[PDB]
Amino acid sequence: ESVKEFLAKAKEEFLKKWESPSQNTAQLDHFDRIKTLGTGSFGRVMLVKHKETGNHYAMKILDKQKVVKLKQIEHTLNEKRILQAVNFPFLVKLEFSFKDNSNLYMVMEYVPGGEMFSHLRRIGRFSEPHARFYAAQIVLTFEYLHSLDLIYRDLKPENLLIDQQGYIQVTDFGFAKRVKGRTWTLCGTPEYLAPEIILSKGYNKAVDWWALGVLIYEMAAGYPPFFADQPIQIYEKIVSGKVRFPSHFSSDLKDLLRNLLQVDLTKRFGNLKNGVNDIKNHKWFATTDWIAIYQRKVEAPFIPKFKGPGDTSNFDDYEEEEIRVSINEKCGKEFTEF
Ligand SMILES: O=[N+]([O-])c1ccc(O)cc1
Repeated sequence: ESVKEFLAKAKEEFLKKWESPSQNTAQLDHFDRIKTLGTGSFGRVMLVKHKETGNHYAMKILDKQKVVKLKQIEHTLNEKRILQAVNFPFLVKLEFSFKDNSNLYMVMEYVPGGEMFSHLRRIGRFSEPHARFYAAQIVLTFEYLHSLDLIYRDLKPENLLIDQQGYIQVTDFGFAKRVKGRTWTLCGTPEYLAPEIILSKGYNKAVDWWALGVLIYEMAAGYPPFFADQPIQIYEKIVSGKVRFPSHFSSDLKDLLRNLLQVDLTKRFGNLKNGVNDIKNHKWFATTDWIAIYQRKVEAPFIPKFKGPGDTSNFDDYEEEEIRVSINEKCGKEFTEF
């Protein structure tokens, strides 16, 4: 009952913000630009500093014209509407959002420890206890999101930041969506796609549990289970129902992964009658104190090295390009709700 009541309150609070989203809560000239932290085909993420408070933030900047071109309008509206409505210890906090003639802006807490991807590639692989510490946080986060009828759809190490306590902050809600029943959009990242996405089915939250299997495998092995030079070859492996496990994997790890990387979505852990509890009660998680993880009382396997809240050392170097704002409004109608 404690979990039922927690999730009922969580959904109540989400729905209130979902139905009445915040809008236009800052503007660009309230911030100083510090550094480009990452780039994409329709936007970038910048470290900025608020000029009055001195607080640092990560600012995601999306070019409205490129969003339309890349057919991401609904996705960008989902992303902001969801992020402004959620509240969970392992989800990045959106502090402000606004738009101007050219761009959409989402201003989030800055996490100087950087992406799990960098740390994983530096160390090679994580031990099972280390992978399990992160996996537990994802399990709780998906239990939260799924209860709110949200599917995340982009789990991968690049979207998981490691904070000053060594805990995960899930960022990048660009593919997240509120879904009752099924959804159909082809999206995600190739190595992490469930078979039913590849096969163009109407799919559900089970795709997030598949992706958790991929992430746990990658954390514990150092590489993902389905790898190839071309996406088409990745997709053939994903749909095949065959995965090879390193000999160093524990038997409990292999068993959990066979049930998450289950090609038949109707047999996949997280999507059965017992829902998330088939995962939480699995032997691989026997040492996990779920409440202690939620309360952030477990000492983390490691804390990233950083010098302070403005340190960018754990992010990489990108060409610094202008943030141009047109004299004329672009795509006003498409982004009215933002
Ligand atoms: O906002 N975002 O989508 C982000 C932010 C930071 C990061 O490292 C990756 C993605």
